[PDB]
Amino acid sequence: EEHPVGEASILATFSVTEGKKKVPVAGCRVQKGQLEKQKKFKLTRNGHVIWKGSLTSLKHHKDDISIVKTGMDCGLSLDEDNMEFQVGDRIVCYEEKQIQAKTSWDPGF
RNA sequence: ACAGGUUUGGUCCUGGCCUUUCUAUUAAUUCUUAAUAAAAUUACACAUGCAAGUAUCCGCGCCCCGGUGAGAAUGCCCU
RNA sequence: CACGGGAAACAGCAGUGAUAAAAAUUAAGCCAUGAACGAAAGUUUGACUAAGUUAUAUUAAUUAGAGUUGGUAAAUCUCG
RNA sequence: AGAGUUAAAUUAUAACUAAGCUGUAAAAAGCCCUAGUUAAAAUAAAAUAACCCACGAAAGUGACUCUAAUAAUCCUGACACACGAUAGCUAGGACCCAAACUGGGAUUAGAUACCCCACUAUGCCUAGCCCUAAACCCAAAUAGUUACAUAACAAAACUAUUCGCCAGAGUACUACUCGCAACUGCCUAAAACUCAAAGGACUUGGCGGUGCUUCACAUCCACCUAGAGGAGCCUGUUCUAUAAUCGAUAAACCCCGAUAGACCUUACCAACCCUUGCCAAUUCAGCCUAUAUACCGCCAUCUUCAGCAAACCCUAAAAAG
RNA sequence: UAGAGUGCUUGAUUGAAUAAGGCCAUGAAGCACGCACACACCGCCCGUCACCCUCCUCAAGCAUGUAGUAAUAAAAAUAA
RNA sequence: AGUAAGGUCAGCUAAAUAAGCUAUCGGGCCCAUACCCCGAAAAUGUUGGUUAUACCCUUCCCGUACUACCA
RNA sequence: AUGACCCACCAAUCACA
Ligand SMILES: *C(=O)[C@H](CCSC)NC=O
Ligand SMILES: [Mg+2]
Ligand SMILES: [Mg+2]
Ligand SMILES: [Mg+2]
Ligand SMILES: [Mg+2]
Ligand SMILES: [Mg+2]
Ligand SMILES: [Mg+2]
Ligand SMILES: [Mg+2]
Ligand SMILES: [Mg+2]
Ligand SMILES: [Mg+2]
Ligand SMILES: [Mg+2]
Ligand SMILES: [Mg+2]
Ligand SMILES: [Mg+2]
Ligand SMILES: [Mg+2]
Ligand SMILES: [Mg+2]
Ligand SMILES: [Mg+2]
Ligand SMILES: [Mg+2]
Ligand SMILES: [Mg+2]
Ligand SMILES: [Mg+2]
Ligand SMILES: [Mg+2]
Ligand SMILES: [Mg+2]
Ligand SMILES: [Mg+2]
Ligand SMILES: [Mg+2]
Ligand SMILES: [Mg+2]
Ligand SMILES: [Mg+2]
Ligand SMILES: [Mg+2]
Ligand SMILES: [Mg+2]
Ligand SMILES: [Mg+2]
Ligand SMILES: [Mg+2]
Ligand SMILES: [Mg+2]
Ligand SMILES: [Mg+2]
Ligand SMILES: [Mg+2]
Ligand SMILES: [Mg+2]
Ligand SMILES: [Mg+2]
Ligand SMILES: [Mg+2]
Ligand SMILES: [Mg+2]
Ligand SMILES: [Mg+2]
Ligand SMILES: [Mg+2]
Ligand SMILES: [Mg+2]
Ligand SMILES: [Mg+2]
Ligand SMILES: [Mg+2]
Ligand SMILES: [Mg+2]
Ligand SMILES: [Mg+2]
Ligand SMILES: [Mg+2]
Ligand SMILES: [Mg+2]
Ligand SMILES: [Mg+2]
Ligand SMILES: [Mg+2]
Ligand SMILES: [Mg+2]
Ligand SMILES: [Mg+2]
Ligand SMILES: [Mg+2]
Ligand SMILES: [Mg+2]
Ligand SMILES: [Mg+2]
Ligand SMILES: [Mg+2]
Ligand SMILES: [Mg+2]
Ligand SMILES: [Mg+2]
Ligand SMILES: [Mg+2]
Ligand SMILES: [Mg+2]
Repeated sequence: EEHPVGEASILATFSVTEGKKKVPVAGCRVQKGQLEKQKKFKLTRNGHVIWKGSLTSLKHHKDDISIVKTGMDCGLSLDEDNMEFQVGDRIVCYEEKQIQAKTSWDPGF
């Protein structure tokens, strides 16, 4: 079961040069909830879902921070280079909890 | 072995594999009756019954027969 | 090896679990041979004798089915 | 094995002279502190003789001189002993010239090659290792014979005494062991598994960017003439296109089946129609349906190529010639 | 062919140039030589890589099973 | 962000007749593919200005080596 | 420079009574 953790809207897109590699950076503002580094993420464009996966780098003001709270600005670089970050995109951080099912079989007796 | 098939476009040589014979176990398919012979997966575990007594007391018999091939290169033959 | 120790013994005849491709009777007699004991008549003996079971093999007849038919290697026709 | 020596080259290095020298099928790069001549140590390597066939156990040894020297009254014999080409390793010395590597230059689709230039390890000396070669004259040592006698090819066939080896092919000069100055090593040397062959020699073809001869007569080069390939048309292919045939489709198709399509032709497409439906008869006519890889008929092609083939005969065996 | 070609098949007219060489590249013949080819060079064939599968080996380690020698004492006696 | 060279065709390059090598398509060669040999199309980045010329200067884009700095 | 795989020789007549 996928239950939601946090949601953040992108604002500005940056190109940062580290180790001779241009890294697209999504500047984000966390609206409702929080974002955590280990959780799974999905990107949302005007109601569509563009991407599924985990960040490469979540970095906030020259510090790498595992958990950004609400109202916190956070830089986000994905591992997927094919992903395009626009000015108005939405981002949903979700966590997966495990539901343990019992037998669908009930013996008559 | 009285031999035969098979290397190659072909021939010779060399060289393996296989066929043909005979027996035993198992299996498949078939199966009428006798006789004789033989009876065999297992040194894994065993319900029950029987397998050692005789005899005027002592005594004498009681893995001898029977079982098995576990172990051991054990050993054969011979002093 | 067997003082000891694991532990509670069919590798006697039958049987039975397990196991394996592997499947004989939980049978009758001491009448004959052998063995034990007895001075002896005799008793005992799943040794054994006579039977039961089984195409495992031979033989005898009452029994016909299996395999094979391109070559080696006996033997074929029409369909699919 | 020692010690000593050096003729021909080559080079450091000067002296003149010249602007180039080097280098290839052809260039480039390199060098001009280069080249030619005249002078020259060291180092390394040993024309001719050798058309000889000697020495050594083998590996090996062919400039000159001297010293020392080539086991056994001579059968075979190891895993024991002592040696063992090149490469390679360690340490010290040498360095003319050659040269793995590497760097440049060409070449090429690429070229981590062949070709060009530079230069190194290394080739040399001393000392120690290493122990391998197509270490193959693929033919064991020692005595013999030339009798019997052809698988093939090759270097003719064999006896006796020995020793060493070999039991399909791969897997495999591999994996594991033991030993070894070897540590990417040598030696010794399996099995699972896979296959139904793997090998040896020959035969006739075909082929060969193999060599030597001889040619080409519209024929390859050399050469002559007129054209094609560019334009417009004509006509055929291929595609694409259509509801809308088929066949040819390297040489050996492409104004080809057609010396011939407006209807017909005609096989195609679309609508419609007809079911003993060309004929003397026939549970029969009819089919331009499939197969040209079942065929006959006609041909193309090698080809203006010279061979094919029956019947025989010959060959210490014959596939064939 | 009724008609349909710049096509085809035939007849005729005017009417040249060059070749007297070459074996280096192409091709042909003969002879040598080679062949791992024989569907016969449009032949055959080698290794990586890629896709699966089989089997051996080597593995830090882990399970289960597996046992030794050393000197002794023991031949001495009591009571009847 | 600054700096310096720069921008000629899809890629690199020459010059000022707008061209040559690869890429691309199309022909040819070959029994056939590939190499190879030809042919075609392919533009001086958009703004502005001139002149006997644009390879002069500017605007707005651009990129690149170099520095700084970027979540 | 290159050019899937696969291709081949293992059966006997006619005629007469
Ligand atoms: C990064 O540092 C962040 C910038 C994103 S806002 C566009 N601000 C704070 O963490
Ligand atoms: Mg063979
Ligand atoms: Mg054959
Ligand atoms: Mg044989
Ligand atoms: Mg049975
Ligand atoms: Mg016994
Ligand atoms: Mg033993
Ligand atoms: Mg015991
Ligand atoms: Mg029993
Ligand atoms: Mg007992
Ligand atoms: Mg049972
Ligand atoms: Mg049985
Ligand atoms: Mg039964
Ligand atoms: Mg009795
Ligand atoms: Mg009695
Ligand atoms: Mg009884
Ligand atoms: Mg010197
Ligand atoms: Mg030069
Ligand atoms: Mg000399
Ligand atoms: Mg001597
Ligand atoms: Mg000797
Ligand atoms: Mg040596
Ligand atoms: Mg050396
Ligand atoms: Mg040295
Ligand atoms: Mg040197
Ligand atoms: Mg040199
Ligand atoms: Mg080079
Ligand atoms: Mg010396
Ligand atoms: Mg030699
Ligand atoms: Mg040898
Ligand atoms: Mg010898
Ligand atoms: Mg043999
Ligand atoms: Mg083997
Ligand atoms: Mg070797
Ligand atoms: Mg080895
Ligand atoms: Mg071993
Ligand atoms: Mg001509
Ligand atoms: Mg004309
Ligand atoms: Mg023309
Ligand atoms: Mg034309
Ligand atoms: Mg057509
Ligand atoms: Mg047809
Ligand atoms: Mg056709
Ligand atoms: Mg043809
Ligand atoms: Mg018509
Ligand atoms: Mg009509
Ligand atoms: Mg029809
Ligand atoms: Mg034909
Ligand atoms: Mg003739
Ligand atoms: Mg002959
Ligand atoms: Mg003949
Ligand atoms: Mg006409
Ligand atoms: Mg040869
Ligand atoms: Mg052959
Ligand atoms: Mg070839
Ligand atoms: Mg290829
Ligand atoms: Mg082929």
